[PDB]
Amino acid sequence: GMTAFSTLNVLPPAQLTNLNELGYLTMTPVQAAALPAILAGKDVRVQAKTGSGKTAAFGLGLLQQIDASLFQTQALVLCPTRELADQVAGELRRLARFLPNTKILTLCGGQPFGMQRDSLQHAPHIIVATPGRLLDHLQKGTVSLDALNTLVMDEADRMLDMGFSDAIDDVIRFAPASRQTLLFSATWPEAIAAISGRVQRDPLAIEIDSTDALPPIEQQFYETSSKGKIPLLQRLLSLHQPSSCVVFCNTKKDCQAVCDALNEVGQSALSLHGDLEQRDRDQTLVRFANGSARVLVATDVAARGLDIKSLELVVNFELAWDPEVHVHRIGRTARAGNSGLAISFCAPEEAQRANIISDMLQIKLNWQTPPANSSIATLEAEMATLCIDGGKKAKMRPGDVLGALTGDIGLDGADIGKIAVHPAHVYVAVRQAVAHKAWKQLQGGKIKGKTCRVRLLK
Amino acid sequence: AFSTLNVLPPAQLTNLNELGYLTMTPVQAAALPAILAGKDVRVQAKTGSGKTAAFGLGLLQQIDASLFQTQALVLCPTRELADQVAGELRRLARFLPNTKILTLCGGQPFGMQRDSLQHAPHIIVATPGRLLDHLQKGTVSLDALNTLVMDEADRMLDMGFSDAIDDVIRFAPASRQTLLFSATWPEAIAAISGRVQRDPLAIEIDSTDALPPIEQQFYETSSKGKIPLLQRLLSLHQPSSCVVFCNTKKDCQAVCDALNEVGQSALSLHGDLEQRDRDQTLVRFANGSARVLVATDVAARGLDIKSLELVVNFELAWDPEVHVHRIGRTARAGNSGLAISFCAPEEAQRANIISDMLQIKLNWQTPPANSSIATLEAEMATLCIDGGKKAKMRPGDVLGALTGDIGLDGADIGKIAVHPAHVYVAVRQAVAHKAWKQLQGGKIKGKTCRVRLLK
RNA sequence: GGGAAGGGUUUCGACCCUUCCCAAUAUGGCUGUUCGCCAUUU
RNA sequence: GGGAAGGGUUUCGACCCUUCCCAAUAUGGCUGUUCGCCAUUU
Ligand SMILES: Nc1ncnc2c1ncn2[C@@H]1O[C@H](COP(=O)(O)OP(=O)(O)O)[C@@H](O)[C@H]1O
Ligand SMILES: Nc1ncnc2c1ncn2[C@@H]1O[C@H](COP(=O)(O)OP(=O)(O)O)[C@@H](O)[C@H]1O
Ligand code: BEF
Ligand code: BEF
Ligand SMILES: [Mg+2]
Ligand SMILES: [Mg+2]
Repeated sequence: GMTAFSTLNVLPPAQLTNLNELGYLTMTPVQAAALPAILAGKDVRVQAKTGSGKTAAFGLGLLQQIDASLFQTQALVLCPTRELADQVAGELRRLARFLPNTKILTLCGGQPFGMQRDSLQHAPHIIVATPGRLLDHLQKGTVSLDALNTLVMDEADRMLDMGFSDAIDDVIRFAPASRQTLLFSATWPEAIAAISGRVQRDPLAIEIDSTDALPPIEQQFYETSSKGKIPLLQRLLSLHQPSSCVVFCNTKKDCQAVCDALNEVGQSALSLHGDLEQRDRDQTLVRFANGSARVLVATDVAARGLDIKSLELVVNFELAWDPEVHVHRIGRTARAGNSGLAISFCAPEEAQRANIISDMLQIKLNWQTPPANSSIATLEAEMATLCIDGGKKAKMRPGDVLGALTGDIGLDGADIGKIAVHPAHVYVAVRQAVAHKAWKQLQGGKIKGKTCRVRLLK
Repeated sequence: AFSTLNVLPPAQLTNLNELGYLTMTPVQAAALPAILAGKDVRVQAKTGSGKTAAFGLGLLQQIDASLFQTQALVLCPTRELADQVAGELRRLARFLPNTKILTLCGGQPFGMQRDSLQHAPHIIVATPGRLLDHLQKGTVSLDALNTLVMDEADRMLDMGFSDAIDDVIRFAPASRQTLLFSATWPEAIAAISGRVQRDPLAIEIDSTDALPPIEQQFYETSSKGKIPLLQRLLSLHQPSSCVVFCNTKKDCQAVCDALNEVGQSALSLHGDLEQRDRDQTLVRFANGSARVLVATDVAARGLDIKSLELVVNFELAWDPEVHVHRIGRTARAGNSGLAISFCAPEEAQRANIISDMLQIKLNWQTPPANSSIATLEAEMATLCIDGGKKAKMRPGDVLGALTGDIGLDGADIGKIAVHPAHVYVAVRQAVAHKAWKQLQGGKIKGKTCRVRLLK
């Protein structure tokens, strides 16, 4: 049943070694079924489950035709959100370790335009982007989509909907028709699939898992009202006591209100919506990833594509407008063979929305009884996050950040979480008790023989 | 008088009085009204009669100090002439605050040009080589060009610069004003001149043989005896400023080496030296750090050296226009000058072509039966202080630093020239090393600067 | 560029504009006895 | 790019290229116990 990456017999041995080191020991169904047709040059439209590895699936076929000696853009990837753009760019950077000096650049809003322009002079090999800033660079004349080879659209059903299709049509004009086009998504409405064929030539359709074929996700539904949702959420949080929970809302107002309620209650919760600053969005995502926050209250911005390692619980505070969005947001848990729980709240006005979800997945809604009134148990964050002014621009790697952590300041390697290396900064998770001591001792410390400013993400 | 035509702003009229431009020269008074009216002009005038200011004054009335896009372009045959014209234009544009005038020419690194070119300058003085490179790489956008000036157009329009000038015009919009200035105009080039102009008005102030008060003497000598004759004549005239022109670069360097071997303090300017060396040599010779400057035809056009005493045609130029240009380096701005020319038996042809062009009988001189060879010591040396415009070095800064803080008074300090990356200052030879070694501290505008004796 | 402060669009994304504050060996302008003063930009 | 040493074109200009230093949160690539390796460009 298993299929190794060498069965494609077209990847270089360096790429096989890289995949073996990165932990890609066996191909997932999407990769095994789509890669040979992709790297043969076919325009492809691929559907797969949530968390089955479509990102690396198109990234391998993207990298296979990248001339590193050219130093010109020959691969473009389009994402619907900025955080997913960063994540896809990072996964592609890790995959592109068999090609030295492979410059991949991220173009999305929030970031400074001048820095992107100054970095865009040394033309990058691959560009992961959102249509907004990419359309700006194409109009001002900084991105050259001329020697372009592959154009990938991740979560393509969202990129071709009524909202993004106009910006996408504006973008594809700067791209040549003599290109390969890959359209990857987890859900494909037939009304969207019919229109999809306007950016591909004789596309190969690859539906791998059926519409109701989902990863191991147990679902529970609680019947409640609009006012009773917040106390019910607090009760369910104090009942299960999870470590990784994402609460999805339908508006930014509801999102921020639920976050404030869970915080005043005493349960560790951060907020991720489109009204905060992009710095706040990036740092909130980082903090929630490294366990500096128990709950992440987020709108549909964090519903597609995001890969939060070992997410335990998803809570539909309000059912999404479309059932595809429901599938995407419950797919945040049970990623890469894992399992998970997705509990959805249902007010009287949304009982119909839960029925299309029932008919689309062929599942019987496991309506659960709400818990009894109890005093709420607080959910504390296991650790905190330190932000160090450094990043890739300052040539800082996880090895030296960990070295400075267990070197002169004298801490323990077991009290250190994930070290994320961002372009301008580097974030490091440190257990709650040791966090403040580490921050105080690092302000007067030296990393790579240089004193660096550090801030405890309070 | 500059009170006429009622086009110049009141600030510029007061500015001209500050810079010493009291009266209008013939070329200026006859050309400016047609220039700042929008007409394309082709002007011929005396060497050293003010053509630079003539085209620069019209090249500043039609500039928008608010629009930070390019608006003018001047083309020169050499890099030093480009620097000179840029400095002249900056000195004129003191009435328009925050007026950026850039210099695009070879020898300079591409990086400073690329970085300073993102903030588009109002005027660009350039050589066709680097300007074309910037136009191809897409760093200069001539779409908003109002006026295009070509100084010494007969050299810019000959067969050597024909393809380059055409490729540069290719990037320029046709709807533009065009000014073509020169001292000499060969009729064959004047016929073709109309290809970059719209119904051009020809303004020939001075005739082709109407020269400034330059006295010319011709000496009969063999090829071997040229260098001894030069060493004897330099000792005999004992000049303060002398420029010796040669026909090849190796002849130039050899003549310079011989003049140094007889201890007559000569510097060299030719196309095989580093551009840093060329610029520093021109600076040193200008401020009086050398008595003799041996140069090829690179220094034959445009260069304005204040009160040049003597010109020496070691070899007669291949073309008569080049001869007129290289002898016009003396007797500028109403002064007089002397131009001695050696004529070997192999050069009698060109001496007649010259005599036909100027319509004068050649004064063939007889040297003394024998004269010794005296030395020629330079009156002062030059110090190069790092900084320039990066540190926003001002002449007042260098002057106030050299006085008191080191010891020497203002009488021992010569010409101060502020360049982009450095600043050069002339100091008497006696107080030269004392100044250098007391300047090693670094009391130069609160920032210690590396100073060096150019030697 | 880095901090603040707002609007516009807005189911959600992706976006579109406004004001101060400092940083800049980011660029330029200023009288020939210096250590400074103004204008654009990142 | 800051310093150098040259070659080619070579009537003269305007130009083209190479070798050694040096150093750049200039543009990126590289090992979860830090003070580094190398690919461009300036
Ligand atoms: N072949 C594989 N073996 C093991 N892990 C994989 C493999 N492919 C992908 N992964 C990991 O599983 C997760 C899949 O994330 P993702 O690619 O976004 O799934 P999808 O794109 O389908 O939503 C990532 O953490 C990825 O690194
Ligand atoms: N109206 C004027 N009055 C006095 N001096 C002038 C005037 N115009 C120009 N000059 C000076 O006389 C010299 C002429 O330089 P230049 O204009 O290049 O002569 P030309 O262009 O004819 O070869 C320069 O030093 C210039 O500053
Ligand atoms: F389908 Be996964 F969320 F990229
Ligand atoms: F035309 Be002049 F000699 F600069
Ligand atoms: Mg994905
Ligand atoms: Mg002139």
